[PDB]
Amino acid sequence: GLSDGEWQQVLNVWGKVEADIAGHGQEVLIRLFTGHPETLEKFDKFKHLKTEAEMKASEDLKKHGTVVLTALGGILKKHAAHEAELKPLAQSHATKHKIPIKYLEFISDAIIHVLHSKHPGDFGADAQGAMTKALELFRNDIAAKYKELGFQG
Amino acid sequence: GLSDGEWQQVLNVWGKVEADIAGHGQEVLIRLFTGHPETLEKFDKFKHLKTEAEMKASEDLKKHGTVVLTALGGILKKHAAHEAELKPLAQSHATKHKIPIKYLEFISDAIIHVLHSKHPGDFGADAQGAMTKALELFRNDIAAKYKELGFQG
Ligand code: HEM
Ligand code: HEM
Ligand SMILES: [O]
Ligand SMILES: [O]
Repeated sequence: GLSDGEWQQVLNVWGKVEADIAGHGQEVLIRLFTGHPETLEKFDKFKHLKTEAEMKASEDLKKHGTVVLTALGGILKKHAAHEAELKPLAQSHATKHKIPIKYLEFISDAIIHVLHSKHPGDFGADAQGAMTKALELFRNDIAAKYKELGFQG
Repeated sequence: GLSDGEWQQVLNVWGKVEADIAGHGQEVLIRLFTGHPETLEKFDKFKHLKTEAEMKASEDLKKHGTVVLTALGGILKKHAAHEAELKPLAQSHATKHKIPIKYLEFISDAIIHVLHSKHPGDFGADAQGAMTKALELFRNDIAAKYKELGFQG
């Protein structure tokens, strides 16, 4: 996993990408296609482009570069933002409070119980399934941070 | 994993939690402490509160319930946001484009090289280490979605 400082380094450099996303995207795809030609064969749209000149001249390759780095920038930002809320909670619950994963399972079950009790008409079996899975992913995320911090949960 | 509709169900029910967060937080901790009395022993401020009545009268237990459901709500929303961008990418790249994880490693190499080439002043050894780890976590997240979809590589 990344520290807070490491995430800030990632977001700082992504700021530079966004100032010329089209140029960054083009250079990334040309570097990829030239180093690993089998990757170009996956693009039915582009595999006819032989020369670096033809790749640089392609409107669509340049537009696709922008699509790729736009999507990746959004994933990295949303990852960083989830980390910024998960990390402090995992830190206190591992090091200060020392809360076992089983206790996190108990409060997860309590939350599902209370939502079923307060919203019986709305919180049906499907919605309950959704919340059960989301709280399991939450517990797994905490457990992975516990491990990194060397707390046996 | 959760489907798109399942994530929306999680967000919808959290809106109902936030409409009476005091009541929800109280009832969650009461359900936890009454169902699993060993969990009360973790709370120096609360562990003397044995009955549901004593717990319901505690202004501090009610405030702590709100702190818990506020923290959890923020983490679920940030998780949903990351999933909303990761899921469609894993879906197309598994089912339509059929992109092996190794090819994601190749484009990750190209990204790091282009960032180092264009922005050496903002892409030192540490920052490069940070981006290498972030892109590996991205690949791992896609690989986990590939597995759910039963696509190997
Ligand atoms: C950082 C890594 C990557 C990102 C963020 C990314 C993102 C995207 C996005 C947003 C699209 C358009 C929407 C979609 O179909 O899902 C796309 C299309 C596509 N990607 Fe990727 N991609 C990545 C890596 C790769 C790699 C390594 C390959 C192949 C070697 C690949 C092959 C394709 C293909 C063939 C399409 C369809 C393009 C078209 O015909 O217009 N992707 N990608
Ligand atoms: C959804 C699960 C949980 C969430 C979101 C959560 C969140 C929080 C937050 C935000 C705090 C205050 C800030 C902090 O110290 O990190 C806190 C404190 C605490 N939590 Fe949790 N918590 C959870 C589960 C648990 C469980 C299951 C236990 C024990 C069985 C526990 C025990 C504590 C304790 C002892 C404190 C310190 C209380 C004080 O002295 O004021 N937590 N929790
Ligand atoms: O792509
Ligand atoms: O908590």
